[PDB]
Amino acid sequence: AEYPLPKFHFQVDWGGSRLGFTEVSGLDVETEVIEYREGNLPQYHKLKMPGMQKFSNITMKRGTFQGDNDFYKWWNTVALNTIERRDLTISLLNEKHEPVVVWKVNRAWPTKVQSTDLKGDGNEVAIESIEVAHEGLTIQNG
Amino acid sequence: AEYPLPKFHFQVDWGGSRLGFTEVSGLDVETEVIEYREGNLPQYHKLKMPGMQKFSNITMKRGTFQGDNDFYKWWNTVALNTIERRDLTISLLNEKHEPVVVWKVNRAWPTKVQSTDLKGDGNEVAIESIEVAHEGLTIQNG
Repeated sequence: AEYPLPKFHFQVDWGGSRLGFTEVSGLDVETEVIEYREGNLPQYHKLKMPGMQKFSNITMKRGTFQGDNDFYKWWNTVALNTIERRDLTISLLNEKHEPVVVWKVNRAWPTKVQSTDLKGDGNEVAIESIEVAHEGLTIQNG
Repeated sequence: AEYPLPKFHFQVDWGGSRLGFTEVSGLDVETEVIEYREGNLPQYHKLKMPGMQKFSNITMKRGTFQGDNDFYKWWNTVALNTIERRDLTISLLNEKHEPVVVWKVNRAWPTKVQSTDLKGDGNEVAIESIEVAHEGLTIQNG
């Protein structure tokens, strides 16, 4: 309550079987600026007012396990213009595992899935990524 | 020699005070073609010979200054079918501030004057234009 929070203890509800994600990025909101000026205004710069909103895609990365094929499962539910949409919840936890900051996403479906690359000299774990589109985002703190 | 001349150092004598313009275009001469063929000619295309002459109107553009109302002054000297006609001289200058190519224009009077347009978002100088009719043109080089 008095200390600033760290950024390494979180969880994601995505209607998937397993949990334990490595990276989650892309949480933004924006509004466009509209500008205006008429000829007789004594200042020689413009006036500004709000416009339309814009939201970003969300990226998630996790490690690969035997028997788990969930990213592909969700991506592959796509017909011509129909797909299975889900509600997404992201929460940041503190030392006593209590949800402190919550991000609520609306109508999210997977737009991209990327698998790992194979290197004969690579001493690292295999990681996979998913990219998701949505129609809304909301922040709740305290 | 082996090098030609550039196109950005010139002057205009027109009867007004200022002697600097930003654009001068319209310097042309032409003759019509007359065609002829009789029935028994062994070639099946026509013969060509010179006809009447034709000259073009001349356009000049310059920037706007406080206190200078000369284009309008010249245009506004028009009675029913009488107007003040002037001799026009255009010269392309050299390094020694002298003339190399001279265009002499005979019996010129202004047929059109256009002022600038006003834009609340325009970051440019205001420019005005004049269009002139004449009864002759002559070129002198060297």
